[PDB]
Amino acid sequence: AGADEERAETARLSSFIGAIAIGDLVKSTLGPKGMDKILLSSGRDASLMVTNDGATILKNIGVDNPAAKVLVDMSRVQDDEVGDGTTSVTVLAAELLREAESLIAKKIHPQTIIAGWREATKAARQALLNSAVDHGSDEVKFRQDLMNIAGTTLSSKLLTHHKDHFTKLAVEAVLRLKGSGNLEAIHVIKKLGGSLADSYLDEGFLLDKKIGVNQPKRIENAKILIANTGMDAEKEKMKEKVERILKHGINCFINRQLIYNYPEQLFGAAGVMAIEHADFVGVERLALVTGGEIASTFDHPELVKLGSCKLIEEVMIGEDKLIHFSGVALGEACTIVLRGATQQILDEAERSLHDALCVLAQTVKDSRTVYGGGCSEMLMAHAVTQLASRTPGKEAVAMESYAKALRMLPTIIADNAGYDSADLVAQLRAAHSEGKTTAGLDMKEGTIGDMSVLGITESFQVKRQVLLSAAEAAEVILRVDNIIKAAPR
Amino acid sequence: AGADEERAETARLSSFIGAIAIGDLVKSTLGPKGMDKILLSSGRDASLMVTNDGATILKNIGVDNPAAKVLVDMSRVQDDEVGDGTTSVTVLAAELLREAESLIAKKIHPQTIIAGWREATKAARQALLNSAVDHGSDEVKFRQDLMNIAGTTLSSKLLTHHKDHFTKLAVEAVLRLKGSGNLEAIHVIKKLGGSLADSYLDEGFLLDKKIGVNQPKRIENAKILIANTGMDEIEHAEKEKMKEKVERILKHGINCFINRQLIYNYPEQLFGAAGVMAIEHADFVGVERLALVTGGEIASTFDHPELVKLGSCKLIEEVMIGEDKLIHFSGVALGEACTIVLRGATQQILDEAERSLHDALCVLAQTVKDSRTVYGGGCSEMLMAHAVTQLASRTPGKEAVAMESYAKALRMLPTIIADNAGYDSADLVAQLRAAHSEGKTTAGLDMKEGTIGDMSVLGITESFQVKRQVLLSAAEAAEVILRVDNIIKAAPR
Amino acid sequence: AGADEERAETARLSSFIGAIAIGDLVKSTLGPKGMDKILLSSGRDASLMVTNDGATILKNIGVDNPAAKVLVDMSRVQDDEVGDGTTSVTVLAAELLREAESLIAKKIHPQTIIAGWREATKAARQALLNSAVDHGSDEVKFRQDLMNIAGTTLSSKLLTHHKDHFTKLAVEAVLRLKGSGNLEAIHVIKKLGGSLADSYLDEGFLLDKKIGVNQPKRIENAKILIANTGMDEKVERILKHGINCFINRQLIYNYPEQLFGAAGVMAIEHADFVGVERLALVTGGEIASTFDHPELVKLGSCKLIEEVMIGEDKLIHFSGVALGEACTIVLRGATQQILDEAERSLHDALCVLAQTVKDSRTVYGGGCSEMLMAHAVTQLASRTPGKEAVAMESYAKALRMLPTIIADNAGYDSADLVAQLRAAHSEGKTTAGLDMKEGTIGDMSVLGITESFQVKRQVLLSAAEAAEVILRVDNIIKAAPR
Amino acid sequence: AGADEERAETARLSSFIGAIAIGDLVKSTLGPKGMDKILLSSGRDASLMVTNDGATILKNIGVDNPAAKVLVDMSRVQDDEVGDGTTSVTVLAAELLREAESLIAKKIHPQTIIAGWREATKAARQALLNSAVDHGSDEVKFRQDLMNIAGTTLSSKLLTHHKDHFTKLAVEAVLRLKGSGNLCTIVLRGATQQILDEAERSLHDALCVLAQTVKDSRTVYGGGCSEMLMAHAVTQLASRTPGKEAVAMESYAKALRMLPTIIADNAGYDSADLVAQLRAAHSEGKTTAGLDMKEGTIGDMSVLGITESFQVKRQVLLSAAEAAEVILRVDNIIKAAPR
Repeated sequence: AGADEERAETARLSSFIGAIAIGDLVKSTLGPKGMDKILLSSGRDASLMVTNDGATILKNIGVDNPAAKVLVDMSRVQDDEVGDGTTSVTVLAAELLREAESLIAKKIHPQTIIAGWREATKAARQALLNSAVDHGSDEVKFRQDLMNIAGTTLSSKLLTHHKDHFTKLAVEAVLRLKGSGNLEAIHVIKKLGGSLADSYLDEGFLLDKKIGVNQPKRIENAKILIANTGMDAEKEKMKEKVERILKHGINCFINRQLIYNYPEQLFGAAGVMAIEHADFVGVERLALVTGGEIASTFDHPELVKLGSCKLIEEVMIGEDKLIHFSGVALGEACTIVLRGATQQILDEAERSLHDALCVLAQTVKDSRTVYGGGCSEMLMAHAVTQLASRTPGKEAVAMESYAKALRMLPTIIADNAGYDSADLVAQLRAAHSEGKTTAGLDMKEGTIGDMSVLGITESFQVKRQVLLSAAEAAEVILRVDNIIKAAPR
Repeated sequence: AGADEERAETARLSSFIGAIAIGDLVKSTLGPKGMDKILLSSGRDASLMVTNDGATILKNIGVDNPAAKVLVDMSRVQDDEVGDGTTSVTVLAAELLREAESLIAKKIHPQTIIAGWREATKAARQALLNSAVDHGSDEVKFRQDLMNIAGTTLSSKLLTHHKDHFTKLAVEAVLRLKGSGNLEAIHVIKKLGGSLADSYLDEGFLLDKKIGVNQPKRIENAKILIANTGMDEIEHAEKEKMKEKVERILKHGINCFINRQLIYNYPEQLFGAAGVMAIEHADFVGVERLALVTGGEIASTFDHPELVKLGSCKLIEEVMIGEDKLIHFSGVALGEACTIVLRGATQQILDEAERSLHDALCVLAQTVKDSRTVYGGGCSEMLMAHAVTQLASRTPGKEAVAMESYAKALRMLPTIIADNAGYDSADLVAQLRAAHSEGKTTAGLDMKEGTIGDMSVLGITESFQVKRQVLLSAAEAAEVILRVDNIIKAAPR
Repeated sequence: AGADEERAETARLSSFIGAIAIGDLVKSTLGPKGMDKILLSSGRDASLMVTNDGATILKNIGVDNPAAKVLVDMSRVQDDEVGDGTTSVTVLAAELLREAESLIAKKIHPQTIIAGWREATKAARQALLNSAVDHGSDEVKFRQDLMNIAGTTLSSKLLTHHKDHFTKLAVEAVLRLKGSGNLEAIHVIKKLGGSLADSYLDEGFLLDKKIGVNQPKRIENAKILIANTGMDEKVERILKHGINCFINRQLIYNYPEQLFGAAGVMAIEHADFVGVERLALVTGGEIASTFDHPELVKLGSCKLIEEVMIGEDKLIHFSGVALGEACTIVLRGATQQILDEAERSLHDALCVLAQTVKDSRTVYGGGCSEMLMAHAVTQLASRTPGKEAVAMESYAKALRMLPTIIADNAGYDSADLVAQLRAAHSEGKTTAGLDMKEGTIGDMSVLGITESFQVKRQVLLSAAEAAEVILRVDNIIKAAPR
Repeated sequence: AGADEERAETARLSSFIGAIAIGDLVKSTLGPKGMDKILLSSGRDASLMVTNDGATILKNIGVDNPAAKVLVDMSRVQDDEVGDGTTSVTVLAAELLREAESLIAKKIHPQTIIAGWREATKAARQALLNSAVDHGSDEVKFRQDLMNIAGTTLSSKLLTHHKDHFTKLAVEAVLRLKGSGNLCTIVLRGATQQILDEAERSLHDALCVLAQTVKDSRTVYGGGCSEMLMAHAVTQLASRTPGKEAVAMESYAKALRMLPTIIADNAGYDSADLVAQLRAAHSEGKTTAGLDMKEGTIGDMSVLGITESFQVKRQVLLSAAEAAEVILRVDNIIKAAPR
């Protein structure tokens, strides 16, 4: 075992230290004034690596004994099925830990303070609910689809000089997949070969493989075959495969594993295009697209198999050969595909398309967003301060401490702008109090202005996940009983 | 230089340390201000686990060299006879060891001390189950059906602001469950909006699942099918799996199919045309209880229908719950098994109700079996303390010495309840003892008040087994530690 | 390593330390309220072993350089010709050494002090002089066989609620074990089925194995064959012998198995070697080699061998045996922690009872022998010559501690007990002794506690006689390499 | 430590120290009250062993670095022709070394002193005449067959209480051994191993003494009677010889005095009270009178019947001078290159 045993105030402190270290590095990364960062490390890194996105660097390395790594791990789940935009979820969570020093003065027990979280719901819910922020997102929508939040996600990243346009393309992908929950079957690739727009949109799925030097280049009214088992007396295997194949009219074969050489000669003459070691992730997503099939042994063809017969072909779009799957009857799942100029910046586009894709799917379906530039946060602060006075006995302590926390956010945005935040903090406060949700910190202005004109909106999901996760972590470690061994691993 | 052997006083200490280590962690769990805790481990442990229940976490891990794992193992037999109540059995065992420091100055004989346990054989029979306390817990009971023990188990959870009313309902469910076939038949769900009352009772089982958009709205004279295995010549075989399902199905009159896992697409089309309602990926916890409810079935392969399946036949439908529509299973022949649905007042988790469901009836099965109870909130505890003082005096010489020390132990329990409250502990002890001394069994510790109050009004009462089984548990593993005094030799320095 | 060099004062001290260390552990063990203990070691030891019987743990372990193991080794000789009842032999010998401190003060000739050992024969008289005990034990004894001393060995042990019946069974084992066949061939095991009797007695040797489902039910005028080499020609000369049963210690070849069934011969697969070695003594033996082994080279006793269902499982019984030296008992029981401990008691019971029959004498237990013994010896130190007397009087006060230990483990006050105890014994009642349940003094005979006369004789012969050599020795015991 | 190489004053000491170390264990062996002594060893040794006879235990093992094992080896050849009585050859040989402390102060040729051994031949002849020898014997002999010297050999042994009886038994064995043949089976009681075979070698000594008693035709009074008489006469002898002869004469004579002292002490009576009375009776002319240990004084040895074989006394006298003589003449036992 390891047996590192935590005692009262020396338990709370480890959580406290982890939060402060993360906040300074992540703070400069936010929005339009976001910045790239580089890292050099001990062990096997041997050099300085630069990642604009905070989440990618945190998972790669677990530097020291206090455990902040687990808090870090959670952000990815957010990133794959929602996620990023700007990194603020970690920052807000960290700031709530500072107040705990104040809490020892209270000196009862942390759990009584925990009442703040029920009220975190009441104070915050009013805050998200202070309204405007979201235009409404009617459904698909002609121009509100983008030139908003995806563009800002890109803003912290340099590729935005010509990649603002790439971001615009991504919303089209989310609109066609709306309904039945969210994200499944979305993938993106980039091709070396320049164009001003830097992109091509495929109505189907993009795969990078070829059967061999021989085989028909284009297939029509294609049938798709997926096998759980590889192709690998021998002639009898050859004979079974040919007999079943001709009747179906099979135009393409996709198998997720190693493929045997004998069938390959047959596929070329037959007029059937096969793919060696096709990636499973593409196949499962593809299956929703083609209606799928139950993949068994060679008995698999015809009815137990369901293929989509619109158009499959391998297309030279520039340099590297790719295969285009097109014509999804289901309509539920689609891809996108990207082009470039042949630059380091282009590979960065790959980095941010994922960033763009996740935000919009959630933005459209949740039917909510918040005003950026701290508009939502200052307004939230004004509403919460009166709330503490309103609440009774056990209610009126937890909520009050939470309320002053919101004050710091306006201050952080003003400084990164460069203007004096002291003037800024209450000049800002007066505008939110007045009733303009659209008003907030304008970094470009240097004072306060209209956020809505700017076009910065934050996904409603990015804001709820951050606030709930912020202190749940704080309360769990202090409580910890009979800790066992050590190290997250 | 190795051996790992130790001298008289030191040997006693290794056992002594184990009791103190466990007591502080279990300490936070007790009473209304109880806390949830997390653990991390290496070596066939996946991730952090948090267990509200003290017994579950102790069973899973053999943490270190000191002896205490066997002490821990015993609590499970207790969590069979009755259950968790509120964890406290482990705490009492630990305090037994503190006096031992005093015992060095006892100046007589440690083996002689062992005779106290012999005394305890007839002492766990005296103070325990032979004192005053309440007049309650025989079958049914109208006024004291609840407004009792559910509230104390519930006390550890802060939701008790409205939750205590929720706990009131729980015994009505227990009364119907009494009979043959111990326990597993109860399910509960929470809702996102509602009234001051905060909860409703439904005649049948509550579920939030649907086969698909298509299928008949309602079924009568319903037959229920439960399958362990999912629905998920070979090309023809799919047609045949489809054929076996319909052939067996039509003769029975199959009204509803419930499967605990993923369901194959081919059957779905069949069920819609047939007029059969099925549930995809229904969770296991609802299923085991439902089986007890219907009359059971043997869940095997597709042969599962007809005789091997027993199905109740009143009404299965999706219906009326205030804001959310759920599928109601009702009119079951057993009647032993029934459901308290509840609805949510609206606080963050409110998933609390699912945990409280389990809490409500397991304790109660023993309630009919014991025909007896005690008053919770430490009411019994101060009363026993005042009463046990007399008991030590009753037994002469050797017999009294083990018994009086035990009596002062009861004093701490009132204090621990006070401690989680946030009120000053010293004040609490004075006020508490006088009320009990007077002769009023109902009076107890009111934590919100900070003083003593009527326990019955809040509720909190304890089942008779929870109070007789626990002391025996306290005396577990502790006895193996010091009844035998032999650890061997010394080889200088 | 050579011979360890110690002289005068220092040499004596090493002997002195060994006796005190052993006495404290053995002390809690004695009597009805004795204690079970657990020991942990390293190297060739697995985990924890618990033995109520003091002799078993001492034989197993020779932990360190100081002298004591040869003394310990001797107790086994004591067991063969009695040894047990309850452990007490080690305790009395140890207290002998405390007096040696007073010896330096005498400052003359420690060897003349040895003459006190001459007085040891008087001790053999006097220690047991203290009033009459028993006198019959004719041989076999239909009623006087048990229901006294065996129970006492068991009383310390937890199992006594039903065990006392099992102990009773053990005398039967001793009766067949009398004479000089050596102390060998006694086999005991426990079984899962439950009954009030809690045990069974078999006239022969028990083995738990079967050839296979096919084969005859029983054999008569049986011939027994044991082979060293595995089965992995047989029928033609097997028929000649008339072979009724074959026992092999290892894996058995399948082909002969079909043949044995038709012939009418029952064979045993993977028979344990330990059972086999004893069996050879039993049947006159044979010489085991290759398949040439049958006929005259093989000797087989011919009573009858059969397989009998005990009640819960199938067992095979070997009985008769012309030679007669070796016999077996098969035990079974109610199924308790207490049943497992039945193993503890039979080993103890066989030896206690075996000497009960040929000892001719027993003593009153519960400290009765010890208090009275103290009273008689005190008068004599004054009567005997000076220095030998000095050793003799000190020895007398040693007996005092035993009364104190028995009362103390019962939870009653040791001080009060000593005063009242001595007056009873002093008066002249042989029967009166310490009643732990009572907390005072009472009649030992009603309890039924008695001790074998020789258990008492070799606790003191080792303390005495041999102790002539203790001061004499100078350099003691170790190992026995490889 | 740091490489040992001892010379003159401390080199002499190593021979000296070996003799004193051996003497303490063996001294208790002599006289009617003696110590049985048992030894247990490591490496192919199984149990504690008991051997009263000093000579064999020394033969069995070579315990330490100082020289003495070769001296020890020699005592066995003594055993072959006579052997025991009591083990006095090793202690008396060692006895001569204590006096050497006096010699350093003498500071005049230690070597001249050594020549005394040559003159010990004169001392050996002195011992004859002095010895106090009886008549009797009469071949076979109904009552004087034993309860004598064997008893003396065994007096020392603790087991004298029971054993003096079986010492008596051994002369019966010697009576059957007489007649045309020179030098049946007897069973003893003991511990267990090879060391038990020590008894065969150790009791070799008892058989021979008795055998000599039947064909010696001569024996001497036991219980120390022989020793005091010889002592009174030898004092005269130094005075009776020329000064070169006399120095090795007179020193040898006082050695005899210690034997009376050891005999009386083990009895249980004051050691020196006995010395006064003992000398007076021998001086008078009664060869029969000697040390009566149970009495604590002096008495008639003949009534006791205790007698020592003429051969035991004859050979010891010759053997003591020859064994002691070689040690002074020879170096320190080492040198000659390659270690």
